[PDB]
Amino acid sequence: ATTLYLTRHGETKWNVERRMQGWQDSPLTEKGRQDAMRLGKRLEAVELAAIYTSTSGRALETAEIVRGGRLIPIYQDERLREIHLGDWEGKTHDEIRQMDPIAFDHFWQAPHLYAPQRGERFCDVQQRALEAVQSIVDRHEGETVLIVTHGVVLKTLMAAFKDTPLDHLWSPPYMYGTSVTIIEVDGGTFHVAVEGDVSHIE
Repeated sequence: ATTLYLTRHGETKWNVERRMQGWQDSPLTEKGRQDAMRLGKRLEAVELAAIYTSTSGRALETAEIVRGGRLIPIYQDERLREIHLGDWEGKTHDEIRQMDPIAFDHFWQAPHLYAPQRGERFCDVQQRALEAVQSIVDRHEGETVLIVTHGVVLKTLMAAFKDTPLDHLWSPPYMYGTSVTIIEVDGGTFHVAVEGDVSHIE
C-alpha cells in the first residue's frame, strides 16, 4: 500500500528553444518556476514522506521549489533520467530532420520502430524507470511519495500501468509539466487514480 504522486519538471530554456534534452540539461524558465511553485502549493497538504527525481538539474530544481523548505528528503535516481537521445541532444527538431528523417519520424510516429545507433530505445527507458518505481514502493510501504521525472519516462510509465503497447506510447492524454498523476499501489498492483490533472497550473 503506497501512493505515488507523479509529475515532470516544467518549461526549460531548451524546451522553448525546441532543442531536445535527454541527458544534457538546461535551466528552468521563469514560467517553469511558477509552475513548480503552483504545484508546490497544491501539494502543501499532502503528507509526502519523500521525493525522488532524476540526477538532472532541471528535475532537481523543480523538486526543491516544490519541497519549498519542507522537511522532506530528496533522493536522486539515475533510473529516472530522460531517455538518452545520443547525437540528437542539444539539437533542434529541424536540425534533426536533416540528419535522421526516418528515425525522427519513428520517434514520434512509430516509437516501437525507433532504433538509434547510440541513443536509448523506449523499452530501455520503460524498463529502468519501472525498476526505480518498484524500488521506491519497496522503500515506502504505507506511505505517500512524489516523483519528479521527464516527459518520455512519464509516458512509458503510464503505458506500463495502463498496459498499453509501446506503439501507442504517445496516445493521449498529453502530460503537461508539473501536471499531477496519482498511482495507488495496493496488493502490489498499480491503479491509475488520477492522470495528468492540470488544475493549479491553469
